[PDB]
Amino acid sequence: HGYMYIPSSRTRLGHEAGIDSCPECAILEPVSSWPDLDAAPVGRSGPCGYNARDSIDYNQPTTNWGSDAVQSYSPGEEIEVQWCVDHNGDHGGMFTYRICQDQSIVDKFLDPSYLPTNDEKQAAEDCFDAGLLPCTDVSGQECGYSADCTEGEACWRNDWFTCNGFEASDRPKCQGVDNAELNSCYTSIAGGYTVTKKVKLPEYTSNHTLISFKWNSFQTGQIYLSCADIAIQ
Ligand SMILES: OC[C@H]1O[C@H](O[C@H]2[C@H](O)[C@@H](O)[C@@H](O)O[C@@H]2CO)[C@H](O)[C@@H](O)[C@@H]1O
Ligand SMILES: *[C@@H]1O[C@H](CO)[C@@H](O)[C@H](O)[C@H]1NC(C)=O
Ligand SMILES: [Zn+2]
Ligand SMILES: [Zn+2]
Ligand SMILES: [Zn+2]
Ligand SMILES: [Zn+2]
Ligand SMILES: [Zn+2]
Ligand SMILES: [Zn+2]
Ligand SMILES: [Zn+2]
Ligand SMILES: [Zn+2]
Repeated sequence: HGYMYIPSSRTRLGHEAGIDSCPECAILEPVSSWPDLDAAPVGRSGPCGYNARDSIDYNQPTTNWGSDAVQSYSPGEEIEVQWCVDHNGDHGGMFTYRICQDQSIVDKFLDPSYLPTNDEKQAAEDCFDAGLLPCTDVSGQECGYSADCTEGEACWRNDWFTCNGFEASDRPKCQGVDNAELNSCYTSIAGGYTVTKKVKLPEYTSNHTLISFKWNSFQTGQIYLSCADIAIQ
């Protein structure tokens, strides 16, 4: 249970606008989430997420999200990205952020009068995967391998970020990355913890595009997706 927090995702805005009672609940399941992190179809979840709790499809703007960029950045800027994990749903695993560099694809997700089909969601997901923002593009950022993976498996990749080990004595799981205080970010079930990293934005301009967060579980078959509206100018 988690969602993207900084920049402010559509899911965060759905919470703050009073629409989404459980932002951390928007989940892609059942799926195979491990060890192949990208094979599972995204279905109705798409790159922005679908929350079954209040029947919210974040792939479509509404009055409450998706209308405009929440934040503006520069091409190639190294930026803070943060997600929020619920205390009762800290799965460990691996996560990443992606930007699709095909504006015409993205445009179908920016139209309050249009809901992308599942096929359009998948074509967009493939563009996002091509646009993954590697951990290793940020000088000095330590980009390790998961304690839940072995070399030779499709999870053995340090373009994705990893949470800390599930079984670690000290600072386990995703909460252990920042070791922040409880309620450092909002979740509805048991309160949230921040999970913070840096990414290098692409050398690409847009007045309105998306960054999509993806978090895959290792111990259960579950993926969490969110997306934030951004500008790169
Ligand atoms: O407090 C009002 C809120 O209650 C329920 O949502 C809870 C949910 O039951 C918990 O599992 C967790 O997600 O916190 C939620 C927010 O309090 C109702 O389902 C919801 O409709 C209502 O707004
Ligand atoms: C953003 O919109 C302004 C006004 O139309 C325009 O001048 C500029 O080129 C646009 N930027 C991009 C990256 O398309
Ligand atoms: Zn969960
Ligand atoms: Zn709040
Ligand atoms: Zn794959
Ligand atoms: Zn600029
Ligand atoms: Zn605890
Ligand atoms: Zn295009
Ligand atoms: Zn294995
Ligand atoms: Zn086990």
